[PDB]
Amino acid sequence: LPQALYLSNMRKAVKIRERTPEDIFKPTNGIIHHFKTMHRYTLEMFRTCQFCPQFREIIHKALIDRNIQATLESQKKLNWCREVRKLVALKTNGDGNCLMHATSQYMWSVQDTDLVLRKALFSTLKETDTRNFKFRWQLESLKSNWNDEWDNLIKMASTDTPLQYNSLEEIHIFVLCNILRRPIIVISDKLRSLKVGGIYLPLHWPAQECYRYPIVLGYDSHHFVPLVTLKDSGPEIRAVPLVNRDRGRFEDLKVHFLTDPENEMKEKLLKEYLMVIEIPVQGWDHGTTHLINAAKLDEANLPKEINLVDDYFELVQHEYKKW
Amino acid sequence: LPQALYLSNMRKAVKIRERTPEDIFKPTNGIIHHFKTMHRYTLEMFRTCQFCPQFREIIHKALIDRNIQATLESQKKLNWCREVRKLVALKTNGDGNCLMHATSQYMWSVQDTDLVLRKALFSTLKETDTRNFKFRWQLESLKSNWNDEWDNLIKMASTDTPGLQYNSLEEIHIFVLCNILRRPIIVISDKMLKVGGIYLPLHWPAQECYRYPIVLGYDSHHFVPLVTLKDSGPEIRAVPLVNRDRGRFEDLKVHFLTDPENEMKEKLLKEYLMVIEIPVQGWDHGTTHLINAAKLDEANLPKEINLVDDYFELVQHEYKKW
Ligand SMILES: [Cl-]
Ligand SMILES: [Cl-]
Repeated sequence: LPQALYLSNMRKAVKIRERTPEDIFKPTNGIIHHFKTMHRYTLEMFRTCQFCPQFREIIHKALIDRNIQATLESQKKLNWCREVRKLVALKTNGDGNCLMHATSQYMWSVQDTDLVLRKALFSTLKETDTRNFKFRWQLESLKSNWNDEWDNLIKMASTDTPLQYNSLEEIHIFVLCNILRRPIIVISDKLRSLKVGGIYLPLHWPAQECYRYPIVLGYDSHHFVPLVTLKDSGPEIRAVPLVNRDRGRFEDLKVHFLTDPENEMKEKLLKEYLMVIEIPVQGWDHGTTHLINAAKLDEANLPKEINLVDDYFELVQHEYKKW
Repeated sequence: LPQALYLSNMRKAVKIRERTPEDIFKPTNGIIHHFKTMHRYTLEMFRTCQFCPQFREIIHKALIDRNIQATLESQKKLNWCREVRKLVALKTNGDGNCLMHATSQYMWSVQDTDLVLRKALFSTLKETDTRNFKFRWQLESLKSNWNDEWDNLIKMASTDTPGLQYNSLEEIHIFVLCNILRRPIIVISDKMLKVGGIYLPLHWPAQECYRYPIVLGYDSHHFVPLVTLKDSGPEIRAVPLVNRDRGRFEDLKVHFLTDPENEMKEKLLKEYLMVIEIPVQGWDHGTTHLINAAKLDEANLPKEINLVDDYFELVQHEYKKW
């Protein structure tokens, strides 16, 4: 069995990547460049328990970032609702371009190794009006020399060596979700008893022009990974919680870069860009049940012809029949 | 770029090997088990120039067994003839099953990692009619514990463990293999174990056989396939059936013939191969000689079952991003 996902079909990996820059449309009226179609794809991961412990192991060591998985689970941040389907973290290259690799993988099962997503970000930042972005960024910077700092954030987005690439931060995620026209939700390491995490909405587009399922990422130790839904059926539902447990209460995930009126109508705004559902969960006061908001997650839609996970699964079967 | 060839498309490789066992026809009437269709496939290597030497070096390090290439070239056994196309040696695992690995690669661009060819060979020697084979082997051995000696040759072909993962194979194993494939095998080495030479599927009439050879290279107990380079005309697409030897041309050995077969060697060659008579430079520069050569097949492995075309698409993609 291959030691990583991409090794299962290098040829197909390259075909996928070569579709991506041709799916990009660049407007001429100042409108941000964005994907025409591919932003709607979503990967689901197959179930591995149908095998034997030694086999599980090799599958997990190849595909799964078990360190991040375990850290986020042990904080009750990942996979804490009994109602909902398990999410698993996929390994991702830690080269500085990992926000792009994790995002690329969630949708397309390949990493950003041609820098297509990375270049799209630097492009928007370097070669259009970013006034609104800067404004929303200044607001967030003050909730917790403007020109010097803004120039640096743009420079961070380049494909220049400073780790092969400059790491990226919140505003970069925000710009990226607007290039994809698709929300990104980051589940990050962080106990209140003792900033990257949160919800990024494509607010430069009307919600009707956007894909209404999120890309879900994990973040820990300065490293992004996709958190993709495990295939099952069923009866649990595909959703990601929009709040965290905080001891006896709940703390809403941070919604990034909102302007003041937007923040006033935050719940409404969330309900436009995401498919917001209510989920009963056991209370940690005397309560026993509370309803919390969660977003619906997409069902697997990445056609086999562009799905490395399908090919990976099929290698697994072949190698398992031989036991 | 991929470290080896199979890494180019691991999934396609699995599918290729999956097709192999179901292409084997298994007669009850005692006639040897053979391939219905897949023996007619041939791989070629793609042209590795038009690239710059750091990338040409990347490719050759990845795909070419340069040590064995250099060896067979310096001893003047491989690519000695300036009139025919260059052949290249592809890396092959040396686990003891490399006769099969090399042969499997030549036709299918994959190695015999599922032991389909290995098992077919053993299945022939252990579950069918081996009278005539044992006879030809005796005849050949005496040209220089016969039941026991033959008995271990049958065991060597097994998938048992011997210090490699598998027992090594010999001349008689090659001859049986060519009759399962219904296709000649030609081995180039430094004899020309005297493994070098021509192996014809004499348990079949030539009419029921594919008349293009599988070409292997052999040195240091190691087999590799010797495949043609793709776009290299005007040179002749053929392998010579003789070597230069001390000022003369000497026929490659033809293995396991009976006496009456040997009295008509040239006729047998012309039935099982596509023999052509070609001119080459003599030792006196005032002189040309006619020699026999056997036509080599054209690349016919469809893309859907060709690891080499995927490797090349990878290479192409990488070159533009450089
Ligand atoms: Cl010559
Ligand atoms: Cl000579």
